[PDB]
Amino acid sequence: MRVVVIGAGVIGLSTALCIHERYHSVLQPLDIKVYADRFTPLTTTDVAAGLWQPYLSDPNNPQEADWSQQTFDYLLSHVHSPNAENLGLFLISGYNLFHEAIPDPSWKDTVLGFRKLTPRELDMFPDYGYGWFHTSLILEGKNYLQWLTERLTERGVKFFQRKVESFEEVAREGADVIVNCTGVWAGALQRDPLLQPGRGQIMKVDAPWMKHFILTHDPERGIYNSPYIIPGTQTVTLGGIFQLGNWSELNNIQDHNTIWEGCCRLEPTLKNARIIGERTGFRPVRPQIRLEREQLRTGPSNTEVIHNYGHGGYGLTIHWGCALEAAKLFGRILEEKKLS
Amino acid sequence: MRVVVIGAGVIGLSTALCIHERYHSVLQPLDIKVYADRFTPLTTTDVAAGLWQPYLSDPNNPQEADWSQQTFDYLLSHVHSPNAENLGLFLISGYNLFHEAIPDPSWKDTVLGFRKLTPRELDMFPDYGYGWFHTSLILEGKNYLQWLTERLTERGVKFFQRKVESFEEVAREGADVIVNCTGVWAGALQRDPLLQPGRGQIMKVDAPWMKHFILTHDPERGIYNSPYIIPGTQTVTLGGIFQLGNWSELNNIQDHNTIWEGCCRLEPTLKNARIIGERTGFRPVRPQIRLEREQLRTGPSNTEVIHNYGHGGYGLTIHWGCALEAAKLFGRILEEKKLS
Ligand SMILES: Cc1cc2nc3c(=O)[nH]c(=O)nc-3n(C[C@H](O)[C@H](O)[C@H](O)COP(=O)(O)OP(=O)(O)OC[C@H]3O[C@@H](n4cnc5c(N)ncnc54)[C@H](O)[C@@H]3O)c2cc1C
Ligand SMILES: Cc1cc2nc3c(=O)[nH]c(=O)nc-3n(C[C@H](O)[C@H](O)[C@H](O)COP(=O)(O)OP(=O)(O)OC[C@H]3O[C@@H](n4cnc5c(N)ncnc54)[C@H](O)[C@@H]3O)c2cc1C
Repeated sequence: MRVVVIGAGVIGLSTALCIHERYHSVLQPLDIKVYADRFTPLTTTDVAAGLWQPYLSDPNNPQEADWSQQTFDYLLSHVHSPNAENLGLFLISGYNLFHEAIPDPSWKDTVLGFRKLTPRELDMFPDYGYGWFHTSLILEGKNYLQWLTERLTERGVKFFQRKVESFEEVAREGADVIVNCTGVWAGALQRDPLLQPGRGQIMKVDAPWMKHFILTHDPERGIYNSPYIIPGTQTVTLGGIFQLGNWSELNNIQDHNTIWEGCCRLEPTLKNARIIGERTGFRPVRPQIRLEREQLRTGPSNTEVIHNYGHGGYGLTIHWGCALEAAKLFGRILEEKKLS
Repeated sequence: MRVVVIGAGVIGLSTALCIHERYHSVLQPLDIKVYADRFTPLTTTDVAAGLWQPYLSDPNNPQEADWSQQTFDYLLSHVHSPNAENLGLFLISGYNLFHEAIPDPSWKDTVLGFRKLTPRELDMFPDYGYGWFHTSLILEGKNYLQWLTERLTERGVKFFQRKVESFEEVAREGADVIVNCTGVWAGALQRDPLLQPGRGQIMKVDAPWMKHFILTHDPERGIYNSPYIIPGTQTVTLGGIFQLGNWSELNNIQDHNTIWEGCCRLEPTLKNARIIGERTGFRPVRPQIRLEREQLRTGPSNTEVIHNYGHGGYGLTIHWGCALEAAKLFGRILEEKKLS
């Protein structure tokens, strides 16, 4: 069975690894290749801080809540492992701040120690009257892509740098199954008017006294259009930009100033922090993830496709449950191939 | 009024600064000098990680609970200030772990967000069945001594390196008031059989993914004779040694191995952490702090003394309330000097 995974961000690499681990067998070996136009450190996944946190609103597809919890439980089970440093995986606590009262999120029982903030805690944040505290996990995107890449490479998965122009192009080279993990660019291989870029910009700063994340919200202005601060292993991410429809892969000074001034109002100690770097990326925004099989006609043959794209601002948070779901769909293909 | 403060750890410098700020006036200037045998980075204060946390047991003198709370409230009021980075001051959350249930500490309402740990949190710690989570503050000892030293120096307080052999020696040089802030060595200037060294040893390690403190307890073996892990700004402190009566200022390999093996059992990710440094210091253990006035006969004159020593494993935690108390005692001296 020749499988091609298109895409080498967290979704494509985790899906490739899950297909291999579940379905590369002694009596049915797979040949798996990854085709991608960009690899680490140059994907969207590489821009993400990697905090596990779904959106505040309930997902349109309720299975996505399961996939996020599966990812959390999976990662939590390994956070105290000696492997965790190579994954970029660690525990972190922090604040979610609101102007006024809001209902609890659906994921409040997935994270550890979820509670409302107390009055004395809220006194630390002059602009916010309500919020949460909990403990979650960070899975840093660059690190984890590097780790996934090493695991794939040691299992014989080969990687090729190319921009694919069509599913037919890949089918003509002999793929029996294509897994489409192309993030925000999926529309170029098959039009999808529900998929749009949600452009974000972040700054990385040296602020090693910051031991908590701090996410603020202004839901009417949209998720992530409010300051956020997320300590990583080496540096702290500052952000708070979400611009639907904007395809400019270029840091801009207006968004720089929005991020800096908003995060320094939130946390005045950041005025002393050295700015290390700045990045832009495109969240693959869709009303729900597209995670589903399709049969495509590709010249003289049909080809099986699994789509796995549209993970918005939560691709690291949900990737493992999606990758397991994609591998289940792959097993349905194999079961049907026996019954030819 | 000529004042000599003996001692340049956190107690002596904070007391000197509080006396200056409260009682150096236009119509009554003070001349304040600090005499010390060791200055930063070579004091006990420099060895301390600086987590605000009193002992678990209630203090013999209940005023000490007030002094600790005053210190916490003072520091918390400045933690989001642009001055905080120069003090070495930041917020941190973390765990206190026990084998079995224990009553809540008296300071549970001083810290932020105090709660019992949940079952799923306790599942992360195989050896512990009970514990707490809260948010506290770190005030790093070296940094804060440097900061106190700059504040004193800009106010004209002069520092002299010397070992003082007696209070009479200092009185003969013309001191009207001596403030005795000599930590564990106070017994050399006036015998105090209740004051003893509580020797500790720590290791500093590069583990920047550690965002929480983790303190374990085995109360029958004594406070701090159980593993602890405390992230600082740059490095993580590992410890867990408290040896009453031991005056050896020398890191030893047996205590090294106790610390390392106990902290790596607590947190297996530390097995990958690079060891940076190792230090020994002496906690000034006393059944209560000695914070009180004495009149001493010093040859032809009497001299006023304020004692401020005996702060055990909590000198950073309590220092500001003690320093304010010492300055109140200093004001009683001035009031009596008017009534000569
Ligand atoms: C500023 C920002 C912060 C974020 N923070 C977080 C966070 O803290 N937590 C969280 O859960 N998520 C976060 N996210 C979201 C997360 O980054 C995305 O959901 C996730 O990276 C999407 O992964 P992906 O693999 O689908 O896409 P990508 O990482 O973009 O990978 C897509 C791959 O497809 C390839 N490709 C596309 N089209 C073609 C083609 N035609 N031919 C060949 N290759 C092709 C690309 O080259 C690339 O290899 C953040 C995103 C942004 C922008
Ligand atoms: C391993 C360890 C970890 C700790 N962690 C923490 C923590 O996280 N939080 C917390 O609250 N506390 C902590 N502590 C406790 C804290 O370090 C002490 O309580 C505090 O430093 C005592 O301060 P001090 O100024 O009295 O003593 P010191 O810092 O020892 O200063 C005493 C001064 O007196 C001088 N001196 C003494 N005798 C003479 C003399 N005859 N002539 C001249 N000078 C003299 C010395 O040279 C020195 O300048 C820790 C202590 C240890 C050992």
